[PDB]
Amino acid sequence: DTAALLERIRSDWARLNHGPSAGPMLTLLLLERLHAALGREIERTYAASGLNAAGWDLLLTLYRSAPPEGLRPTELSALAAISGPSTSNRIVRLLEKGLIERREASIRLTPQGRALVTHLLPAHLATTQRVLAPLSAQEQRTLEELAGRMLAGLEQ
Amino acid sequence: DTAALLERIRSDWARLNHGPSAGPMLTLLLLERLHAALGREIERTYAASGLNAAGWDLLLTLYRSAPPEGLRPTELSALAAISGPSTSNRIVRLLEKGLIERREASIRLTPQGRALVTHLLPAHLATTQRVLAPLSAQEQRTLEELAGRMLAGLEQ
Ligand SMILES: [Cl-]
Ligand SMILES: [Cl-]
Repeated sequence: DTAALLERIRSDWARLNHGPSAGPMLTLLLLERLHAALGREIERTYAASGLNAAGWDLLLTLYRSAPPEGLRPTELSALAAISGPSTSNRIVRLLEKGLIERREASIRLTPQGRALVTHLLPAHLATTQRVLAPLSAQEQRTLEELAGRMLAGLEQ
Repeated sequence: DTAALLERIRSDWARLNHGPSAGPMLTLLLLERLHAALGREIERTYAASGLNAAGWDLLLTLYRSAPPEGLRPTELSALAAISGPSTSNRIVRLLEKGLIERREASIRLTPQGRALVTHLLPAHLATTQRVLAPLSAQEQRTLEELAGRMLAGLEQ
């Protein structure tokens, strides 16, 4: 794929405007494609291990944010990046791989669940870094501020 | 949800750093949550009509970018915002609702498929605008530039 047809989409929206900007529609298109792009790149570090995005997200969330006893399914969702129909069965699934366990509830990593994340984490941190490499200091800070500001507007 | 635990996640990553920035990980988290937020807001204009995101995207793509005969399944994906397992059966599904049709192939809207988009479009353009309202000129332009630049880095 390329960004060679961005002007084609822009002019396509102009035709629709008989009687004045396509910025919003193009920005959301780009954000949508960015998400998919980021998705393919991030999964590379955990695909080989048989995990999908939703599974990975839960495990890493436990790894960085779960206290020794674990996180209540509520606070667990509040601390995870992904939330939605994608995580409709992530818990049950992970329990079945013995990567997490219960404590009634309360979820937390099992010795292997943690072993896996420890081994993958270096590769995740790398991809995470690489993926944002094209930008740079302050560019990444501003992106952070805007996404936060936009996201803040919708979280009301 | 709120952005009240962003510092908690940041400090959580710091603990992991025994021996130096969490920006990348927090920026991608924010981008991930932004996508879900945007997803819930955009669907409001088409949910009542029984369409999901993948169905809507195809229809709108045809509406703005399909010439009179239609788009070849290839160029159709190149002009659509969404691409992935979500659109694994969007075509077959839409044919079944009689919103699109064939031309052997080649896809295009049917009289109603177009009627629907015409009726929804005003509401979509509104949400699309609203959702980016919190920012402003140049803020939306810069967001566009960065997402494009990042996205450009991954589309290689
Ligand atoms: Cl679009
Ligand atoms: Cl994370």
